[PDB]
Amino acid sequence: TDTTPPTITVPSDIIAYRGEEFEFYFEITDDSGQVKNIELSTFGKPLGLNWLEYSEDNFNVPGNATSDNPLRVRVHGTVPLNEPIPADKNRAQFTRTIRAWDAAGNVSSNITFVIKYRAQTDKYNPADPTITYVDRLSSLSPSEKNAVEAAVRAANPQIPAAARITVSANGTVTITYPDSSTDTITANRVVKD
Amino acid sequence: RRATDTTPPTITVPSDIIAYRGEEFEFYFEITDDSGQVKNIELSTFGKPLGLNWLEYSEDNFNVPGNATSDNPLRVRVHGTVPLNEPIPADKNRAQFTRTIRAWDAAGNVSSNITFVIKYRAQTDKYNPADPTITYVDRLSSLSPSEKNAVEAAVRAANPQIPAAARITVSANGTVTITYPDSSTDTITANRVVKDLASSR
Ligand SMILES: CC(=O)N[C@@H]1[C@@H](O)[C@H](O[C@@H]2O[C@H](CO)[C@H](O)[C@H](O[C@]3(C(=O)O)C[C@H](O)[C@@H](NC(C)=O)[C@H]([C@H](O)[C@H](O)CO)O3)[C@H]2O)[C@@H](CO)O[C@H]1O
Ligand SMILES: [Ca+2]
Ligand SMILES: [Ca+2]
Ligand SMILES: [Ca+2]
Ligand SMILES: [Ca+2]
Ligand SMILES: [Ca+2]
Ligand SMILES: [Ca+2]
Ligand SMILES: [Ca+2]
Repeated sequence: TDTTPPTITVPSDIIAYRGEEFEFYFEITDDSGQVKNIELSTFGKPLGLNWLEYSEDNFNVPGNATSDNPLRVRVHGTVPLNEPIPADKNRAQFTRTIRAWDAAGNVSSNITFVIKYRAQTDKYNPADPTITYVDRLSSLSPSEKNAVEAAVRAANPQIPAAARITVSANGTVTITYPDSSTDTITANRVVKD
Repeated sequence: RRATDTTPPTITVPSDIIAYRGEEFEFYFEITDDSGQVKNIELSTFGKPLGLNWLEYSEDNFNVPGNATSDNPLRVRVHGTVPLNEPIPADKNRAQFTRTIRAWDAAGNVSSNITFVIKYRAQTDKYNPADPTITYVDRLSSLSPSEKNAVEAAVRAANPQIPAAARITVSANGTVTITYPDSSTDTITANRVVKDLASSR
């Protein structure tokens, strides 16, 4: 007779960037080999994360949750592009809980997991462009600005196509990501006389 | 038959030479001589130095018999690029250089200097941007980075004739600036560039 609830392993470093789909897995095991269902909540209260979704593939099937082959629950979602980021990054997160139960109805305690979220510039780190030679380092021409932007773009296919690259009069590059966070490339990585 | 050539060459000048800063241009002088041969030319400022180091011409076929007949005149190709930064005064018509040309035949006769005028203008005078296909945006007063990219691409697509070296910028409200290589500009007002997505869907 099964009187023992499932056990749940959560990922330690769920880090999501605004506006960009994330995914992670829960792993659930039960001594019976079978997990019936799970529930995501805020310590038992409503989850309150309508942009998060998880798959219920293979729920409630014998053998779906053994020590060797745990039930691997795919969770995905997109933190809103305009999600405010608190000044203290330790509060830029969502703390939530998961519980799970077996076919006998033994329910686990609430297990904590944390979704940290960050501005897109915390993900992206622009690579060096090929240097653009300019006539005046203090007053780039329109052609030179075009060349700088093209070189930054060619070096950074990994940056969203939707980010906008601007170039100031002295060759300083600003990259503005879709979520309005930014990176800067100092002119000395960009232009030479 | 007169014993000697005493008649200098005759030069025809182009009447409407118009150059845009930063863009190569060319024009032709046509020269004939009663002997059929023109030895060389001089471009000057009424006999003083030309003072236009960006003006060039080929001496191909100079001083060859038969190079300068009525049926087959000497065609002198003059070409160059007015500097990107050449100053254009408040009166755009003052943006011109009046210079002189003369030519020698092979008998020592040199024509008297005649004038020609190189007018030069800003590039925005040459280029007239077509309006882009409308970009639909969420906030007319604050375009997103992808909306500014989209506007720029639309302006670029609607204007293949504009130079690739022109830089297209987009303001917060979708006002477009096209800055040509010589830093002259054209503007497209926001109401011809962007429209609110919700109002229009
Ligand atoms: C008799 C004789 O040989 N005298 C010439 C004298 O005529 C000449 O003065 C120039 O004359 C021409 C007309 O034939 C023009 O009026 C010149 O003015 C301009 C020009 O068209 O070249 C006006 C123009 O606005 C100016 N451009 C700019 C950008 O400012 C130019 C410019 O000052 C010079 O051409 C660049 O050197 O001038 C007028 O000056 C003079 C020399 O030009 O030579 C005498 O012997
Ligand atoms: Ca159990
Ligand atoms: Ca399995
Ligand atoms: Ca960054
Ligand atoms: Ca980082
Ligand atoms: Ca651009
Ligand atoms: Ca002659
Ligand atoms: Ca124009």
